[PDB]
Amino acid sequence: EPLAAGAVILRRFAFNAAEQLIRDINDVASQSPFRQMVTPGGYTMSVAMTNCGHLGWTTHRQGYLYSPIDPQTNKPWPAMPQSFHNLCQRAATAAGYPDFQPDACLINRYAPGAKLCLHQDKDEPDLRAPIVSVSLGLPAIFQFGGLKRNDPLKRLLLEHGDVVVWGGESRLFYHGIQPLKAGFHPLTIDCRYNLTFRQAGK
DNA sequence: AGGTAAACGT
DNA sequence: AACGGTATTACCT
Ligand SMILES: [Fe+3]
Repeated sequence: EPLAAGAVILRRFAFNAAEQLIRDINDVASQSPFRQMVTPGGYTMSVAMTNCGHLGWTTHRQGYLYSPIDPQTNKPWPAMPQSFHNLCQRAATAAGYPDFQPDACLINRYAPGAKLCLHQDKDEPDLRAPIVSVSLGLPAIFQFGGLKRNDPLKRLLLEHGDVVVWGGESRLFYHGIQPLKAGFHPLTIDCRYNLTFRQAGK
């Protein structure tokens, strides 16, 4: 019944911290606005994204990249809010990763219908560090697979405040998000947000 | 030699 | 609509 080797779900872990997290998402986005990024192959992603911390994930003509600069504003990504950093540290510790030091937080916003096709997180050079993923707002179905794309999927509803952590043996597992169902949430109104914490540099 | 990118039909 | 083809290649370093 645990998610996977090295992976855990902490249901409602961030529920108490959620209102402050959402205030800080709005602050981050007031500086580096949400944008829907374009893949190298030229398709616009359905998820809108921004980043905070020292490195932000971005698409480019040439591929994917972690960059210290927001290519839309040409300014550094906003500093990682202390509320984000503290929640991440607490969740990582609860999940068995007490030494995790993230330097990058990708903020995803899902409107109805928005999805993330099954992929691997592998843009980070240090594979030893876990990924911490915080869900806020509307619920979504998270796919969590194996090392091969065709490995059987677990499908888990992620609700407001749920935190998922993966690392170690499951660090490179395929995962994704199924198209978001429309709904109402009193804190986010009509969307889902996700915070994904990584150590993207040295 | 390796790593990268991937988001339509059944 | 869950599953899997496609990158079975074309480019970089
Ligand atoms: Fe991911």
